Amino acid sequence: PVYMVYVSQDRLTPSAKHAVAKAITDAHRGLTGTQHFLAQVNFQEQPAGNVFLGGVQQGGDTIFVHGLHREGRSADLKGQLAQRIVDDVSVAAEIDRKHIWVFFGEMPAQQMVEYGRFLPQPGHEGEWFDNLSSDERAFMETNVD
Amino acid sequence: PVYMVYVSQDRLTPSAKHAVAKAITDAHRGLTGTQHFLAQVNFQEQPAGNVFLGGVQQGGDTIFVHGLHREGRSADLKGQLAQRIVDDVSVAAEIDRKHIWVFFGEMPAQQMVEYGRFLPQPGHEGEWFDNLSSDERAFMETNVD
Amino acid sequence: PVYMVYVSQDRLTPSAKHAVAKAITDAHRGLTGTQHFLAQVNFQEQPAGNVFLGGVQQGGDTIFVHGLHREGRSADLKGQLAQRIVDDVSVAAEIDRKHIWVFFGEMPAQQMVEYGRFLPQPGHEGEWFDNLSSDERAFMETNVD
Repeated sequence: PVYMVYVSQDRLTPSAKHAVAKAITDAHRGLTGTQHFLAQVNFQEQPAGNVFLGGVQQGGDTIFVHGLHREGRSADLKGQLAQRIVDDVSVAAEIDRKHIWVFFGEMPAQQMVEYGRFLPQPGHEGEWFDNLSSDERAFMETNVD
Repeated sequence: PVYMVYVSQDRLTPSAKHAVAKAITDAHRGLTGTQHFLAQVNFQEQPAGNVFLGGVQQGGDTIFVHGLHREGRSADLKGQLAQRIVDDVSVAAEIDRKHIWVFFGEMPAQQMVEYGRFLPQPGHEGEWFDNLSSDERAFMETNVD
Repeated sequence: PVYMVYVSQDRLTPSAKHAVAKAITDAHRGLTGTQHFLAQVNFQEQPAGNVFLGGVQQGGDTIFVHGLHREGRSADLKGQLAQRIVDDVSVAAEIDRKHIWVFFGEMPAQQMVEYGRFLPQPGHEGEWFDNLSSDERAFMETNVD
């Protein structure tokens, strides 16, 4: 999956960024079974004051998580993943839950590419990884914390 | 909902940003009944020359709106909404309608979380808002303009 | 279509941005028939180390391409399109494919707006251009490379 995380510039230190990204990555892995290295967290930082709620300009506490996933998972599983991302990002950023928005969008895996390769269906991460070439597997393995 | 608003850096002044956020939030609340405080506008500024049309680099005047909605509204409604957003953003930004692009994407409300809570179906935000923790109503109420 | 391209600041020179936008645009045109000037490439830059893969901060190499299309094309065509953007962006940015990620999302054309007009269905672009005003046609014609 890709998680776009929109935050206010300098609201998260490098450490907080690391922690929030490990929080989402672990949640995704623990609930879906997708390998760690298939989960991308991409921080989009903007100047604080670039976020309006009901027209009211915000300080710098709002986090928006747009998660882009393969289709095929249940409403239930996705609900549990969204709630775990709320809880865990709240703890990682030290930001109260009222500031956290999370949207999940899904697409057919056949129109989804990661590391230059088309993704498999959600059950099939193991076979797929096993059939990649050697150097591709090697590159992927180093993106695990 | 969330409206991602991609603009060139230093194209919209803070007052023009406020104006545009208003125009959008007004459009959404007017045409859907969704309470003012559930609509985020999130400005994403890039340096001019980061937008290409047909391979031709642009100046600083393109505006692209990406609206992220709950599923369940009619296409007639959605067309009316996209048209009003074009009109009112064109006026509030003093930008010609030929520079404005607007895409709506939709998701099940069961996988959309705002203020740390799961969103209702599009007609039912009243009873959703009533049944909430007193402090959550209190915070939500402040983000209205 | 709108292709959102998430890259790191300093990664692509101006000349490389041009070459990448050109390759994406020529791929979309050559495989779907949509006129050049309808294709937007929007580069979003963030400082290096904003991307995490599997919880491990990356340098500045990864390229994420989020293409927003209208519905109604085959999975065969979308697979060819994604693979060709991978190949032509890898060549044009002189980046290895293992850094390239590509997601296609689709929406009904009735909720999509380019140059302030509503898009047609994917093969009716000719009649659609032939019912636009003179000045709109001229403005769109200047966006061809």
